Amino acid sequence: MNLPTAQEVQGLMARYIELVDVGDIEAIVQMYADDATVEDPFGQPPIHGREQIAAFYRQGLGGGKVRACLTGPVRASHNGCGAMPFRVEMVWNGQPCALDVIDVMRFDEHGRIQTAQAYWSEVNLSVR
Amino acid sequence: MNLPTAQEVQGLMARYIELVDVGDIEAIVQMYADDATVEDPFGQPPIHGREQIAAFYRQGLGGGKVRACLTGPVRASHNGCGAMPFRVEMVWNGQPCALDVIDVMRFDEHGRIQTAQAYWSEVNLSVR
Repeated sequence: MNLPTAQEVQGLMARYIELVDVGDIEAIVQMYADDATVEDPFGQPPIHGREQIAAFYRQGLGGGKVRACLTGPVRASHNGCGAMPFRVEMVWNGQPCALDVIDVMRFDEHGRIQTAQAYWSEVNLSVR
Repeated sequence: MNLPTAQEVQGLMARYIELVDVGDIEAIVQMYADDATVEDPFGQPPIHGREQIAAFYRQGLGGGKVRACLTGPVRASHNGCGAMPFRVEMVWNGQPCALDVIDVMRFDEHGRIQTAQAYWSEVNLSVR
């Protein structure tokens, strides 16, 4: 793939959510370029590179029971970027929780994620 | 106000949508700092400053019948930023249209919008 088209960004972002939802860590890491950054939550310092990104996703998804689903359409650009709204379900002390998130991503000229920025704060959490 | 808190970002972003929805242009322009930028759609060159921003909103809302509403919660940060999903209804040739959008905004230390980035592409449009 080259720089993704708006159509392709929709596909890729949607794919990312599918991989979070099944909790496939190596497949998630494979979406990222070599030396990609992740800011999650946006406002924290970026993590760098596929090893740090893998560790991050292990700390998040290595329970195996997280679920994630789009809660509206991917909004894509013509310059290989997009933003999407989703909800993550997690169990955080035998208590179900939900977190509402918006990811902004920028893709490189090979279709890998170059930057990911996950917008959310503690009030987007619902312990329920 | 100072740099907005996550709570305050929610309020401000929500307010912005309310002002779009009633089509109040001077109130929208007053939310922006002096020398704020707007990228709408993200991928296009930024417009600069309160006069260009006013002209932009006039070209968008000076029919008076556009409507806008959040389609999920504002996701806020602890560094005066947030992102929100919304839908804009417009009539574009006597034909109702809807556009799905995600705005990312960064606020300054006075609570004014410093940058606004509106993520959307033509496939987020529905002529219906």
